[PDB]
Amino acid sequence: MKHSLPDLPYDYGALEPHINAQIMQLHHSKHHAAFVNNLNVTEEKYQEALAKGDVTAQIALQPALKFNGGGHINHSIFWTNLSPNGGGEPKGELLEAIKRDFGSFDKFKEKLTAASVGVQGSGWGWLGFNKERGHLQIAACPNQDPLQGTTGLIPLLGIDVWEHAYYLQYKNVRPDYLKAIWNVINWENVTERYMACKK
Amino acid sequence: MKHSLPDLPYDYGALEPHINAQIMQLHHSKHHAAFVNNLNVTEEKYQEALAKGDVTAQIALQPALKFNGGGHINHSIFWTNLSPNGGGEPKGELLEAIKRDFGSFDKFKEKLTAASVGVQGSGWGWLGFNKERGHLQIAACPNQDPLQGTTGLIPLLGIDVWEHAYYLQYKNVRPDYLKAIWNVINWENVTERYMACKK
Ligand SMILES: [Mn+2]
Ligand SMILES: [Mn+2]
Repeated sequence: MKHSLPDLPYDYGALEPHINAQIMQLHHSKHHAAFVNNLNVTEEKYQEALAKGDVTAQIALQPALKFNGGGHINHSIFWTNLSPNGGGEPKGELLEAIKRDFGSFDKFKEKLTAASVGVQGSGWGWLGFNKERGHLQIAACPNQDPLQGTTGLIPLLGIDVWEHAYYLQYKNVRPDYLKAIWNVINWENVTERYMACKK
Repeated sequence: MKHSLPDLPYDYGALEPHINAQIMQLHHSKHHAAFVNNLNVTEEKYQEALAKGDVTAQIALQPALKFNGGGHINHSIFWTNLSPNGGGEPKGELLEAIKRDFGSFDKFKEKLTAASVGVQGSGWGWLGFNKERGHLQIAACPNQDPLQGTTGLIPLLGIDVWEHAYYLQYKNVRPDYLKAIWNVINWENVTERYMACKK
């Protein structure tokens, strides 16, 4: 089983005017592509070190594995969290849970925006599901640290706040990026991930 | 392979009165044993995750691997750094390097003691060799984080400043433990590690 770069499910310009084609092309075809390849390189190095019982080599490889492995996990989710058919508000059981756990959909938006804007440096904001508590939970992660691998929460919706995700279009003004991205959220996909947690 | 607890190179009471037999027996047969057992469990989980390509599981296993893997690496070195015939000062090229890089043996002791006393929480102090710079270097490490795996420095002499290493005998007074341990340093072993660094 070798990881592979997934195709983007839509045209590079499908998210205009909210996210321009230049960002989408660079973010997918350059940034994500590097993560998959570097993840595969690290896994092959780790397999060799593991078979030899070289614990020092295993530990030295952990930063590259989390960085590149998280990069592959996060971006693969991110593309599915967006869609030209997205935007608006969710419906059904997910909307009920958002209202129950955050008060309202608008309050949820404020909390996830605050967590995403609040990331100092590189990282991600996540809406997740806490399996043990059986409810939604917002968390932020640094760099490419993935939500489930580092927190156990199941990712539902991720907002990439790496500068490369918005800088070409919005420059330093990250809040302008957060406003635009709500128009392309694929709530159908987020619902599928949420419903997969409930049985 | 499967990691195994190495035999101690001497009796548990060989370091009296500086480190008592109760500490040595607990530290080796309980603390270190747990690291080996848990390290083997974590390595087996990682092998399974690698074959399935489960990157999330790999990343979730990193804390146990570094903690237990570092514990096995670190403690195995610590036992060899001590000897009932130890103490005093080194000789030959190692003493020359200590004088060159730290000024004198006494100044080296002050610096490594300060770094070891300066550890806030659990961790380790290390004298290492920087291969790229070709000289000695003092560093501190948190928890069981190993020197080479996390810094690239080759370990020469390690001082375990975890509370379990000295609390039974010295209680909260870590400086008394740090002073006593110099009497049992196996400079012969540290010298072997140093010469292994040089061609
Ligand atoms: Mn990105
Ligand atoms: Mn210890």
